[PDB]
Amino acid sequence: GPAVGIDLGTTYSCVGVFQHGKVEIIANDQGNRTTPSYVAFTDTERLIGDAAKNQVAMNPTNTVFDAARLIGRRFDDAVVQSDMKHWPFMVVNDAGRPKVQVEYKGETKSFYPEEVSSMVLTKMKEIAEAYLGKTVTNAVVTVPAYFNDSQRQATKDAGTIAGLNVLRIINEPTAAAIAYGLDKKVGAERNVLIFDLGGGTFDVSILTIEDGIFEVKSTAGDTHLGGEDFDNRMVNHFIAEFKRKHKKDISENKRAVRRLRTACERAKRTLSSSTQASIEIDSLYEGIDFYTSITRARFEELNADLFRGTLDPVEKALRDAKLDKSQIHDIVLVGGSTRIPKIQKLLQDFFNGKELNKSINPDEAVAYGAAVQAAILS
Ligand SMILES: Nc1ncnc2c1ncn2[C@@H]1O[C@H](COP(=O)(O)OP(=O)(O)OP(=O)(O)O)[C@@H](O)[C@H]1O
Ligand SMILES: [Cl-]
Ligand SMILES: [Cl-]
Ligand SMILES: [K+]
Ligand SMILES: [K+]
Ligand SMILES: [K+]
Ligand SMILES: [Mg+2]
Repeated sequence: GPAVGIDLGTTYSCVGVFQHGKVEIIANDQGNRTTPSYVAFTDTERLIGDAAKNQVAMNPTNTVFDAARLIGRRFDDAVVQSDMKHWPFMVVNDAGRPKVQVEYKGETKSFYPEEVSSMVLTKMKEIAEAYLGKTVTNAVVTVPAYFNDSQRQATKDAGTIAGLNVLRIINEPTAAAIAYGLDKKVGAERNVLIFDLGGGTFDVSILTIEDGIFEVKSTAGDTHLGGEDFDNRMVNHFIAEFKRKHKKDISENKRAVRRLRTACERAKRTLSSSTQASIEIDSLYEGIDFYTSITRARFEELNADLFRGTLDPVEKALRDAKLDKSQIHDIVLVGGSTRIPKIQKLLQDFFNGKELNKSINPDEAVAYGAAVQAAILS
């Protein structure tokens, strides 16, 4: 092709390409190495990635995300029925299959989850093409290890619709392991633990690798735990702060809340590198500017329980895998949330000081591995 590797995440997608023995994680038109898994529909256009997320606050009903949560599932699924209650966009039943319903150019339209995902994949494909200066056709697309045959099929279909020849659908933890060369043959089998904390889901996977062959020993986690939840904690904290400082509640102003959330998400990323972050919002509510800051210590306290809770699925995974902590040869960090220092501390302490594989940006590790595998399969 060269063939590319694409990580189609619930919240962000990432694309990489293996060239000259090196993986290049490709930045998009805005210079971002990951792109929001968002698609928006308006009176005049269809927006994807950054363009879509940048307007979610003003067009909540027609801005779609979380397609990964619906992909390959049935409308009558308990989780689909539960998820629908929290999404601002509509989900309808088409002969037992879920479809997102939106308004586009003044008309009601509906798209299958794979159609929405194909739009995101198209964006990733174009991002790669802009970088390579060549047409990209072949690709390896990743999925969570617990995905079933239908969810994998629908994911492959999204690729095909986007014009990609999906060489293979591989598990996210396996892709992460490959990124670190943990698939190389060293004689005996090795047990690897993948700790994946993304924007919306937490996945712990224990893999056993031997002769380049992977075996998913066990999986654990929480499909509703991620960076988004950490943002929510900060949002509530600041809503309370604004109320104290202005005797005004912004909670019911959907937009004001979203703008605060975006500011919180950005502050959070900064706290992974510095011990303090500033938040300065203009015209947050009724023309009132909100200039404040938050410390890393404060951020950690607001999320203490959630952070500490990530260890439970780790213990469960080990138990189900019938392995003690000491039997894990490597710990791989995946997902943007694992960049949080407190999370790294908790996991390392749990593993009695064992070092964490974290040299590859956690939110890029999956695409990195997928790119390596795509090259191999080309
Ligand atoms: N430096 C950072 N510190 C803390 N959190 C970060 C940092 N960079 C990114 N994040 C968070 O990482 C999350 C996105 O992670 P990732 O890119 O792995 O998502 P994803 O694969 O779509 O995840 P999932 O499928 O779980 O939603 C967001 O919540 C984002 O705020
Ligand atoms: Cl772009
Ligand atoms: Cl601690
Ligand atoms: K991702
Ligand atoms: K995840
Ligand atoms: K997941
Ligand atoms: Mg992910």
